[PDB]
Amino acid sequence: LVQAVQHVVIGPSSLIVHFNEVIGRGHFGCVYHGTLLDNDGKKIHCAVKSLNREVSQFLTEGIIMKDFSHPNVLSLLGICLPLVVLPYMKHGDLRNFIRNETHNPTVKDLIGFGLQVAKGMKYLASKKFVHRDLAARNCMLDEKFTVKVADFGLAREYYSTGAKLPVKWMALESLQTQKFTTKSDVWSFGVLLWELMTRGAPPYPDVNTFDITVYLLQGRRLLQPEYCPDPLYEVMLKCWHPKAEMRPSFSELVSRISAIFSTFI
Ligand SMILES: COc1cc2c(Oc3ccc(NC(=O)C4(C(=O)Nc5ccc(F)cc5)CC4)cc3F)ccnc2cc1OCCCN1CCOCC1
Ligand SMILES: [Cl-]
Repeated sequence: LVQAVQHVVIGPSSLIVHFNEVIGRGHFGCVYHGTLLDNDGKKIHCAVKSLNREVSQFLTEGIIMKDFSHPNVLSLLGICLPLVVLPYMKHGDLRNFIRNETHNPTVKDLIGFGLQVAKGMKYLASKKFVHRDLAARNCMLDEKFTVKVADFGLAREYYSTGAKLPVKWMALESLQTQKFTTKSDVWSFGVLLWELMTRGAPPYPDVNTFDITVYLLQGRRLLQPEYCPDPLYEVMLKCWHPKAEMRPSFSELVSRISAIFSTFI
């Protein structure tokens, strides 16, 4: 842990945290605007993730990130003895971007964001990593409109054994056994595409949190969104297959969505 922290350790001298500017705050964590300095003295706008007051939990979260080098996965700039330094994402979380009525992305752009999460998840599934909390709320969007798959971790109504669970994003086997696999990230990815094609509408509004397991066993799935092309809805239904082995891999997801995306001007 600390041998790895020391590899990505940032000097307090190199980082200025703007405590006067909070991008957001939860009970466990807080996110500030920040300026990171390189050896040439150039300034890097960043986000400083801090604990309000479980210290090793925070540092493990940031240490897992050090292994992730992909354009569709959020990177760690470093740890400062503690504060976790992340690259600043000009557009915030994906759900909030798509939910803005004045933003007008085309059906192709929304599919394009869906292909980006799929590419990132492919890379993660390759590294044997299981996300556990895939949702549009945990996908970041940078200046060049590049989706970065992330997790607000400690800094994170959509969540209900101490388990704080995102039940509406969860696979049948995960809701019934609290065990997660890459195949269960595929289910959540299906819910993520539904979210994108509805432009941040809440999944299963009419449905309660706890009751979601019996809703699904009745043979119910999210309806086809209005912007959603038919082949893309077929993809979503493959993600929500009750048996895990029948769900498309993320590699097949990149494939099928690349072919749907490529049919638009
Ligand atoms: C809420 O708004 C923002 C939040 C940001 C942010 O938050 C975090 C995201 C993820 C982590 N993750 C983590 O700390 C970890 C993680 O992500 N691990 C992880 C896990 C799996 C994976 F695949 C990749 C990474 C837990 C360690 C930590 C963060 F602090 C990081 C960087 N830039 C941000 C910009 C934001 O708005 C910009 C301003 C937008 N304005 C425009 C409109 O007006 C008002 C809003
Ligand atoms: Cl159809």
